[PDB]
Amino acid sequence: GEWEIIDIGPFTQNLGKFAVDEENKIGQYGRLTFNKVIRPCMKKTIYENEGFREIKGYEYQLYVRASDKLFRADISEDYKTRGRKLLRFNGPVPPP
Amino acid sequence: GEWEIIDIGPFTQNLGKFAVDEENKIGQYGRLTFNKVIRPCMKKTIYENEGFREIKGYEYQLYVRASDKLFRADISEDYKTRGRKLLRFNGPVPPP
Repeated sequence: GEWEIIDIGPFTQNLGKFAVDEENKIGQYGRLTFNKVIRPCMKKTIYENEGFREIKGYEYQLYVRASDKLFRADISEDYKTRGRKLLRFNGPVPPP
Repeated sequence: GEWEIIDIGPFTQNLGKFAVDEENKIGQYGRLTFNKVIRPCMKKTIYENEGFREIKGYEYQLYVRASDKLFRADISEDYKTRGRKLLRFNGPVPPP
């Protein structure tokens, strides 16, 4: 459904932490140290159905600084169970 | 560095066409046929000096359907000259 830019407050930073933690479990970029999530941060709201406002979940697209390098991460969250998954983690990328 | 999501009106579509035209000149992605720019479309305002008012130009991050595949393209536009450049182009990427 809809997209919006969100600020980089505690909630967002904690999404970055989730992303680094999970990537660290995967191990493709070594041992990473979360530094910071930077602007911009995009949120997509995913609705359960056309015609209705029930929210199925969200996707977040982040730029996350870890171990002095900048990466892109995409994170899904289920509205109901609050489960999050790391959909993509890529970099180093150039600064936005 | 300041961001906003913009709609995919004729202006934006024309940016898509420019991206495909330019990529076609470059030839690193084959011979492409522009179809459509889809949501979401992010516009960055680029200031001459960060924290200060004067606008140097803009950057547009697009999702562009060409030849039935989806690519990511970033386009800069200079505020004073209106010159545009294709900063990058890649894909195929999964739908946002």
